[PDB]
Amino acid sequence: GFQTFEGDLKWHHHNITYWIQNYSEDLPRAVIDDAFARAFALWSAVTPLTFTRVYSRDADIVIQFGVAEHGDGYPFDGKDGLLAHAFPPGPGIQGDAHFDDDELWSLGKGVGYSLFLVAAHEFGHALGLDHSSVPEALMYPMYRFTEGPPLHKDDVNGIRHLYG
Ligand SMILES: CC(C)ON(CC(=O)NO)S(=O)(=O)c1ccc(-c2ccccc2)cc1
Ligand SMILES: [Ca+2]
Ligand SMILES: [Ca+2]
Ligand SMILES: [Ca+2]
Ligand SMILES: [Zn+2]
Ligand SMILES: [Zn+2]
Repeated sequence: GFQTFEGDLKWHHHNITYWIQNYSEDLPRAVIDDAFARAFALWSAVTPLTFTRVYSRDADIVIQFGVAEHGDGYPFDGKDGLLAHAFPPGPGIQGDAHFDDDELWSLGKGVGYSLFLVAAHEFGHALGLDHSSVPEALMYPMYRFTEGPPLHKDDVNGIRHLYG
């Protein structure tokens, strides 16, 4: 099921930093900060990594909301289709996570895509996980809203392969 990028790219330090460069107007700023914090929390529990929010361009994981072509040669596409993308660990753009703000970001059952759930998937990519072929798993490449615990055995096995 689980996959890794073709060098098995991974962080080589334990104290990962992240910077929320900008915000969507879809949700209050404090709701967005907490959504991202909760998504890191899923991953910190199961690895030796910690995640510390910083306010610097030197952060490992830089998080941005953007539309269409937005500075990395991999353009977004308006509403629906692509929701977000992230790059495997390494310097600069690597490890960064981008969210399509042409999408409607929400939490809970209803309109839009759960920022928490999408961020959890994207942060998986930013730690080194590729897509899983196990349909029950967070890294399986289909968004489904759920209230249940996001991590699957396959996700934890994968992240253990990289940091365990
Ligand atoms: C299918 C793939 C070509 O496209 N994705 C880009 C990507 O890989 N982002 O990581 S996506 O934006 O549509 C997408 C699809 C599913 C999810 C996802 C899956 C499970 C839970 C939450 C989100 C996130 C983005
Ligand atoms: Ca980075
Ligand atoms: Ca889109
Ligand atoms: Ca939006
Ligand atoms: Zn991008
Ligand atoms: Zn993905």
